[PDB]
Amino acid sequence: TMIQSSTGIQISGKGFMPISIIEGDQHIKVIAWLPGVNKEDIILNAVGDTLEIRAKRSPLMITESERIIYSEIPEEEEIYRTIKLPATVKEENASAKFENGVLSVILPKAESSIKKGINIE
Amino acid sequence: TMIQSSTGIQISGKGFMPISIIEGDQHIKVIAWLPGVNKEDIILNAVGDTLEIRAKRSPLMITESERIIYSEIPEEEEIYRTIKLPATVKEENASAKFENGVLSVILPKAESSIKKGINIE
Amino acid sequence: TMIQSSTGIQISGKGFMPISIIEGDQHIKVIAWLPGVNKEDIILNAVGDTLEIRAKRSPLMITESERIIYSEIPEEEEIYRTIKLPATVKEENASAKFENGVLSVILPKAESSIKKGINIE
Amino acid sequence: TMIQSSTGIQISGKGFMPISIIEGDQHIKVIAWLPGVNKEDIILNAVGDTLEIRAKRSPLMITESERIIYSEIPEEEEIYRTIKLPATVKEENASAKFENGVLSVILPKAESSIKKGINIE
Amino acid sequence: TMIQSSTGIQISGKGFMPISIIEGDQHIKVIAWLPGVNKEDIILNAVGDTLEIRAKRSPLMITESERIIYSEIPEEEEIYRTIKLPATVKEENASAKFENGVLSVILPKAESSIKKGINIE
Amino acid sequence: TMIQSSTGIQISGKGFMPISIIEGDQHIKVIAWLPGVNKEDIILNAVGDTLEIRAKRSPLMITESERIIYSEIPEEEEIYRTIKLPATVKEENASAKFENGVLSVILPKAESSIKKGINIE
Amino acid sequence: TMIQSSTGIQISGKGFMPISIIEGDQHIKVIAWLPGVNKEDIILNAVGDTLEIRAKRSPLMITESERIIYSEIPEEEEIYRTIKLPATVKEENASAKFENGVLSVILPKAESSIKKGINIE
Amino acid sequence: TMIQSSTGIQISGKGFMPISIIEGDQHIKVIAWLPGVNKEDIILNAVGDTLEIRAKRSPLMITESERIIYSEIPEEEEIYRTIKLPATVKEENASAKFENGVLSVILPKAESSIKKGINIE
Amino acid sequence: TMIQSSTGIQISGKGFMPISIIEGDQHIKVIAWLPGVNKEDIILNAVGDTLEIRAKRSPLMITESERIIYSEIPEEEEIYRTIKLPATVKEENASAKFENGVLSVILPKAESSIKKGINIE
Amino acid sequence: TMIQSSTGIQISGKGFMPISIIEGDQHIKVIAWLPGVNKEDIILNAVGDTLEIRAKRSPLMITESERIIYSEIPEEEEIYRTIKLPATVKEENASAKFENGVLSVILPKAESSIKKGINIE
Amino acid sequence: TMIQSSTGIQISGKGFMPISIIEGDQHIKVIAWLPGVNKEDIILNAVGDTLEIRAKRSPLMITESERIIYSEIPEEEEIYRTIKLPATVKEENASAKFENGVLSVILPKAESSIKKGINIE
Amino acid sequence: TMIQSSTGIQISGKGFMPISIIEGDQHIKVIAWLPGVNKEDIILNAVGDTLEIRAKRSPLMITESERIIYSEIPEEEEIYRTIKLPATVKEENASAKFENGVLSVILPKAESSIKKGINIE
Amino acid sequence: TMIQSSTGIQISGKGFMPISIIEGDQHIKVIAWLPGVNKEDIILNAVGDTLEIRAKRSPLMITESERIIYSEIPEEEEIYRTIKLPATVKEENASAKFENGVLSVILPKAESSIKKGINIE
Amino acid sequence: TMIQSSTGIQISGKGFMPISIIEGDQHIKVIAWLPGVNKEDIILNAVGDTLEIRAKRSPLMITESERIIYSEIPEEEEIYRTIKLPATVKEENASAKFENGVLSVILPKAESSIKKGINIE
Amino acid sequence: TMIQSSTGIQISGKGFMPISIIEGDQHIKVIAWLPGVNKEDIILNAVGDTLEIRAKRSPLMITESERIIYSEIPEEEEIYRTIKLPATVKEENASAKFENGVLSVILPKAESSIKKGINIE
Amino acid sequence: TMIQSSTGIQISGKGFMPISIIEGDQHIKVIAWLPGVNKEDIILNAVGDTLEIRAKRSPLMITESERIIYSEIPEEEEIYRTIKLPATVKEENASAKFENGVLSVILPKAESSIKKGINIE
Repeated sequence: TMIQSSTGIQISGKGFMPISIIEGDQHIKVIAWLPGVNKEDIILNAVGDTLEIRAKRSPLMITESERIIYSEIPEEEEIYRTIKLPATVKEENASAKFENGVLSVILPKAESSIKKGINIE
Repeated sequence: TMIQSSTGIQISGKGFMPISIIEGDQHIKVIAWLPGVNKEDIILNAVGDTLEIRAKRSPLMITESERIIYSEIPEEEEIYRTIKLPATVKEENASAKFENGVLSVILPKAESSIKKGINIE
Repeated sequence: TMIQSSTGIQISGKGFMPISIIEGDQHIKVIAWLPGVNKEDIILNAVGDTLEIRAKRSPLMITESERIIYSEIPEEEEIYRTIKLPATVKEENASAKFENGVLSVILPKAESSIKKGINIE
Repeated sequence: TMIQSSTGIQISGKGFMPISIIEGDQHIKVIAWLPGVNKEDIILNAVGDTLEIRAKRSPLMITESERIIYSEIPEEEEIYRTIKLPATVKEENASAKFENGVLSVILPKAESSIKKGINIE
Repeated sequence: TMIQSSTGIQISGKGFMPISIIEGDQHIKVIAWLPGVNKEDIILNAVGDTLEIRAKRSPLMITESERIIYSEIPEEEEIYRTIKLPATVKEENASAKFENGVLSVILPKAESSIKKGINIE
Repeated sequence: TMIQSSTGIQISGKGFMPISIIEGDQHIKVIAWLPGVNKEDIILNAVGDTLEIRAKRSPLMITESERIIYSEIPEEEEIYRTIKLPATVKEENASAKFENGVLSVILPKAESSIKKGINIE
Repeated sequence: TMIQSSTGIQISGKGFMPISIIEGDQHIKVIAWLPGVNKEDIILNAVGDTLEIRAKRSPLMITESERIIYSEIPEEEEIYRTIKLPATVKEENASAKFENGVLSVILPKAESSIKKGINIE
Repeated sequence: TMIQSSTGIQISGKGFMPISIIEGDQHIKVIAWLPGVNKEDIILNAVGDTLEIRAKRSPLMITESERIIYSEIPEEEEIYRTIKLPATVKEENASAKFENGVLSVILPKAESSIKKGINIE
Repeated sequence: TMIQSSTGIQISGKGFMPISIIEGDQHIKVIAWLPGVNKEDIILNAVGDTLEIRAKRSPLMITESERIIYSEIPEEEEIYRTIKLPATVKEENASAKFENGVLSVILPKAESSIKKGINIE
Repeated sequence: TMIQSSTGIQISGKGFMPISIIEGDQHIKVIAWLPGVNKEDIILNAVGDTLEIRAKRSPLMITESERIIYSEIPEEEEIYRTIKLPATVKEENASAKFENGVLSVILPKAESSIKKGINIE
Repeated sequence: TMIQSSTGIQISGKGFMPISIIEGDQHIKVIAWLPGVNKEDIILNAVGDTLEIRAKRSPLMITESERIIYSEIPEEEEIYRTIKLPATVKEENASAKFENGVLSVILPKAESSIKKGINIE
Repeated sequence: TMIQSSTGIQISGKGFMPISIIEGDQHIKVIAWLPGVNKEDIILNAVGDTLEIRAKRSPLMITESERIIYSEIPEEEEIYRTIKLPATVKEENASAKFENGVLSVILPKAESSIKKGINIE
Repeated sequence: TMIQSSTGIQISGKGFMPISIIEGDQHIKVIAWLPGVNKEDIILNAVGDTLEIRAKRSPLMITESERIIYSEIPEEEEIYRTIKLPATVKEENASAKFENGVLSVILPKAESSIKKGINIE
Repeated sequence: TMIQSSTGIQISGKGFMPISIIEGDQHIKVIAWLPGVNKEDIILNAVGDTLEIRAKRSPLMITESERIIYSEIPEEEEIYRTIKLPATVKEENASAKFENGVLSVILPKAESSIKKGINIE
Repeated sequence: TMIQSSTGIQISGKGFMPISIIEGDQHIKVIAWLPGVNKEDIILNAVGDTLEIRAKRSPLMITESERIIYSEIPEEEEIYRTIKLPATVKEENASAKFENGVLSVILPKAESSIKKGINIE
Repeated sequence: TMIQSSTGIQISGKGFMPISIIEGDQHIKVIAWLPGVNKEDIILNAVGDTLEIRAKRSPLMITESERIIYSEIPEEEEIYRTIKLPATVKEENASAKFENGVLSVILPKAESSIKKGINIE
């Protein structure tokens, strides 16, 4: 569930969705694992320093003669994550790809969040 | 890891791969979650009543300016599962599909494993 | 009491007042349970991203021949909750209803907190 | 739930309903907290020395864009309480009021349950 | 407090009041310890098989120069006990005495509760 | 029993006797709870800074048809308390009252124990 | 002692007295173990649905040269049991026998407690 | 059961049989509680310094309409006790009585076990 | 020390200084206990929503013949507290008083932090 | 509270008042922390070897719009301490000062309590 | 009590009586502590390898004005000890002395219990 | 040992010596158990409110052929007790008796310790 | 690692790097321990109120004949810390020195974070 | 430290100082262990029944090349003990010796504390 | 501190100093982490098979307006380590370097500690 | 006792003797606390790297009228310590002083244990 976790950055929501966050100097990359979710069932929103991923996977349909004798796959349908990013992003230049059940989001940092170098004497 | 689990049927192997087993009257359906795995990197073998799934997902490559500040995604590359099925299957008529990181295997039962009905008086 | 609770959003105060928070795309709805509280005894304030609900319920008055032989109802009079919302709201367009001891607050989001959609390629 | 509680008087039933019992010399007052319940959805019955309160509150309906990010309010719909009173009441003269989610029941005692004073010499 | 205690006979109420119950063949004697309570501050009621004793003792008044440096005496004012007797009593013939802070109540049994002897052969 | 208790002042003895000690500027008041004790059965002695209270209450006599089915009242007969007071008293001017099982003793302080005020500049 | 025990039927009292209760269709049989008790020292009373057994056994008398070097036999003298029966009995038709230290009581049920059969279709 | 107990004297056997042992100067008295045992069902044996008591009580017979709804009475049938006495007895002069389910055995001491007095100077 | 405490508002620092925070509609009052601290030894700073109180009390000086045989007074010299307030304050209109070792700070709220009322229909 | 503490010298009373005791060769100094207490509300008494400090601090008054959102300051009003000193003092030469909420009492020793030096050979 | 203790030799009885046993080559000496026991109240018997000491000390009598404020002395009246000796004694040649509450018994060993020396080669 | 014990009165010392203290209206009686102690080996001293009893009992001497196979008797030689009495005694009128190892001391109270009666109105 | 620590200021990152933060009136000083890190391998960035220190120390290289028989030095290569400062800094005027493996960063506060003094009346 | 210890006699103070107390018939001897303390640094005072020992030992001085690699010696400098003696002493006739770090004090008893002998009849 | 640790080689001392030991065939390399220590404040000594490193780092000096709000850096000044090496070294050919707070010592082994190879057949 | 303790240096022996060890560059100083020990009763030996201190203090002699009512001083007579020093000493140049029960030993280091400095480049 990951109902609440904070290491300077916040992740909340319900359901199974592993998430990796990659911080470059000029942008932030977010990788989300969404297996079994169609591309048209993903709502991707962002403003400021927060990003919302919403998805719905169809449940495992079976015939009446068929029955599930073993299952490790979670049965929840509606899953979502709200991520408070460490930097303010420019959401109008963001892009996303979805291949093999993996969502990759590129978020460019705002100019107020790009750090400037300090020279050491 | 799921190193060992037995409910009359055995699953062994290393890595993250949730698996659902669906038993019909004439066939067995196996659903495996493989997000981020290419279709050409999956080795699928079966004989008798055992089925082997082998897969390798590429690790998350990063540039030198980029760094992973948060990650829930497992980092193992080579994953596999060996499943001892409850029935003997005909592997020459088996089929498989791969959509959105989900592998679906249809295994037709052998004629020696199809159960016959008993009438109640 | 709910003296302190944080799931990315903060709730503080004293006394019994269950609260549900519903987040839409354009607004935030807050539902508060205030049974036995008159409509004129509720102070409702909001600015920025924080909302304060103050209420006072009259104590259970009894005649001198009467006595309380059993009571599960809490006896505190002054109750309040301070809620730090996840989004900045427009408090000049907020509305509230009070029916059957249930307070329902509609808070429209500010334009800096309405998230914009990202297209997936 | 208050599945069972006995202090000479019994309370059973399912769901959240705080109850205070006030005993006078000639009557018994029962106060029940029913927030969010309409007046027409309350069934109130009494005979002998037992009183039954039944209620159903409507579930919190949401639009498809809306979602519940926080909730302390219990989600059960059908709630009821059965109260065994300490005295036999006259149910044909009982009255009830419902204001701000609070139900107040006045139960007049039967003449066989009104206690008579003993003079001290 | 003795809020609830049952050994076939029930005692409930609030405050400090030791009670002895003496059962004869034709009557029931109840002894209550009420030190510091005036005779006019005792309400004694009975019907059927239940007896109610209500009392209020005045608090220990002190001058402003005086202070309580040690106290084992309880500070509650209103005390009461409700006793469910093992037999139905005739409350119209009951009597009570109060000497040296001790209340003694004589309750004659009803004819339906006086037990009849069984002869052994 | 209160076998031993010390808060700068000592109480010893056997049996049930709650005691409150009240210290004024010029005197010490001692309140003892003795319900069921006759006035003629109390021996009250004092010298220096110690006071002795001795009492005997008669046991609860019953007829042979009567029996005690419940009793919270203690059954000890001889009770006493020895109290080491915080100040030296004048025992020749002491007085005592006994009403409703409550003994009130007024002990005037000796002139060597009356404290003198210190002025603050 | 069996001070309190309830399985729909109550047993209270002091001392050693094992009791078996046998319920027929028309009567209730009570078996009590009273070894060492004379027949004339047993008081047996019943009314309604409660039965009282009272007994006194003589203490084990010894000469002054004699001494008790071992004893498992309880030393209490006055023993009694109060039994709340599951049915209302007719105490005017009750009978009792006492053989070998065993008391057997036959209590005929009242007509209001004799159950009637329900036919199954 | 008292399967084994030793305080210089031994008691073994199976079942419920309380036993008191009384030692005089010239004899030993043994009191055994055997309620519900007929006089003809008691086997009493003794030799040297050991005594054996054997008894069988009939089980509680019930009609087919009757059933046991409560029972504290033990259900074992064959009971016995073997007692190693502290002194050698003369078993040819022993006597026994059985009244009200109580067995009383008088065992005269042998001349080798009668202790002789020592004079103090 | 109160090294860290958070109820939506933060208190940090070292040493003994009890602090009460009072929130009005237009201002925030902070009460600090500083016994033994001179008025000239208090540094009081505030900006935004944080307030810093710094103080130094002189240590308890003793002559060489004198010694401290008992002491509950803490011995630390430099004490400070940093308080993150719930509202943005106007530090240019703040005032402070110091009487009897008690510091009282009045902080007027900024106009962006004064909450506006929501009308209920 | 410091209800009881003994290190050869006794401190009793109720409320928060840290106390340091300084023993010189000719006098005893007592330092008490009384923040928020007015100078006119302190009663200071001493005789023999005991000293009594009594104080009352006014409660923290608030306007109806104001509320206490955080408080570490204790809310008790009447505080006092009784101190049994290690030496007999001359109370007619005692003096006291009160600055910044700190009370300082100088108690000169009696001539019977001033220790005399022993020469070492 | 010393209810049971075995180091190859047995001591039983009730009450406080310390005993030392001294074994010589030809006799056994038994020392018993009997303070407060008269010389005429001691019954001393022996046969074979067992010795019985019986004593009764008078209880501590007090006048009605006197009371026992402290007591370590045991209050039991009848005391006795049965000692199973390691050797068979000749009770017809035994002697005893009683001085200062100490009983000293000389028991000559029988000829069947005097051990014979074994020569070592 | 009784190294330290305080119930308002103090007992210290080393060794086994049970002591009873009896307080009358005019005197104090002390009973000490000293078995095996000669009359000439007791040192008895008293002043003020403290009493010292010193005694030495001879050790249990044995021949070289003799040995102690069992011993409950304590082996310490020098025993003493110091008793701080509750009242000041007149040691010049004290008397003592020593019979059967029991020392009885009569200590008359000083006139400053004899308590005077207080009349109750 | 210091994975997460919050005292109003946040420290996150991986590896061994002790950090001290010193707050003046006009600036913030950050001291970081980086032993074994070259000056050219330190990336120092800051914006707003957050500061990032990145470093890589070369691993301890050994010849093939050499081996590490003991090591307390951590073996990680890439270390970093992200520090959320309590005040907004001016990163364009920041300076840094690196001496003896110690990094000292001087961060001037922004004018919006410099606190203003409050005068006490 | 020996902060508090009471065996009828009190020892208080700070630091390491073992003390033996020897009570004669006419005097009290006090032995104190003061190793490393000069004779001129000991303040010895006594009055009534209390004795004060004050001492200061110089700390272990080391050269800058020297360092302490092991130390069991306590490092406190100022040590003192206050002893409440069991008897009133005459401080004008007291003497003291100091050899090898051992202080021996001879305190002659006052005439009011010298006990008088009681004759036994 | 590493007060004592032994794995065939000993490390003792006080303070924070991580140490790695590298053993070659002909020499021993010791790496010590000393950040913030000047080169002139390091005393480096060796003889036989033991090496001593002594260092003093200056404490973190602050101006009076500055204060340390967070610190993980240890505050001890004098640090040292004594290392018992596994081999005897030649201290006259030893060398040391100090770069970036890291001390590297090269100790050539003595000829008695250089191991000789054993050929395997 | 300090039976065994090792921090690279060993201390063994029996009895109370605190010891401090001081290591210079050229010598070792040993400080031993021996209060109450005469100068002629100390045996001081050393060879190689081990030092032995042996001492005997005379026991505390008392007159027959005197007794020890309190004692913290240990009663052992023969005390010794064996110390394995960290360096080889020259025992022919050692010296020792004994003042106020403190033994101070100066042990010059051998030339094989004096460490030589290593220069840092």
